[PDB]
Amino acid sequence: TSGWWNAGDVPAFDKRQLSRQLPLIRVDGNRFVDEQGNVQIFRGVSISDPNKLAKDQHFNKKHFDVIRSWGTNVVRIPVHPSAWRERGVKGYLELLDQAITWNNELGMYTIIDWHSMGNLKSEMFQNSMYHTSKGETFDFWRRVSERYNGINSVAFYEIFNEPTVFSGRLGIVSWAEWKAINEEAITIIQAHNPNAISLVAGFNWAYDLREAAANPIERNNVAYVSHPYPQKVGAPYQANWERDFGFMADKYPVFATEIGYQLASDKGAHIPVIDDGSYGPRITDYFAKKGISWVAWVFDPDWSPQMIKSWDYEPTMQGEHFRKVMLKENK
Repeated sequence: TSGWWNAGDVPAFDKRQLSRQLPLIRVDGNRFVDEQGNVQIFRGVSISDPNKLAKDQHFNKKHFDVIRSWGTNVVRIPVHPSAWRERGVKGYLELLDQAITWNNELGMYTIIDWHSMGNLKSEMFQNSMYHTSKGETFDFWRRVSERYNGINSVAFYEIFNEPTVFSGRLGIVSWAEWKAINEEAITIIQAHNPNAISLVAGFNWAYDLREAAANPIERNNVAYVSHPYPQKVGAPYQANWERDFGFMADKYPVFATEIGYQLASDKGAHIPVIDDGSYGPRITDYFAKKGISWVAWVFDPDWSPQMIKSWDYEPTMQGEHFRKVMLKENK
């Protein structure tokens, strides 16, 4: 009844709620630019899933006001397919609309993240809450690409959070096969939304871009994603990062849509996200050296790693660092 293959023929988005049109962003070669052709670099945060926020009773304007006050110029919205299903299409878009509305009005760009994890082709996922299908995935991008067409704020469409085969535990898929799937998704998006930028990821949990570099997505307005957590590789960091994903910044824009860190003693700490604290400056500075946009993980006191300690919105260690950089370099 509520699932993706029974449209409750869904009312259009009411754009009377919006007062504000941010500059149109496009991919020119290896960077993002505006109408004037000035380079733009995004530095922001992921919220938790709006579904969680609404239950936690903090799906309100104040929440977004704070995010803005940290100097944030982009907000990533991790739409879990299980939450898409829990609320149903109609009920999820009501949330997603409102989030985008707040983002827009506060002068923040929006990334729409279909937040899955694993091997879509073989339908094997890390965990039930990421479970989806090719059908569902395509349907999602059809609805949102159209719904938010013409809203420059909503610039970035991130196809699939973290692709991985988990060393065979989640089966097999070639980069060639994945390229084909991203190509279809992007054709769908572009057919509904000519101006949409698509964010495409490789394997090892959206870390590798060497396969992508060798056989790139044949579509316009594409940038490539990497999630270089502290412990994805060891020292020497910058050399390793450059080899694995950094070099791709020379050629296409790179949007690191998930980074973060915490101490081992902090809440929910787990590989590959544990660090003494030095990774924060190291990664910020490497990304400055390379012109790479990035999104810190996670404006939530519960999900790990936390950028805030409670709903009093006090920064954690990683919160501190990313805030300082966003305030200095953005707005």
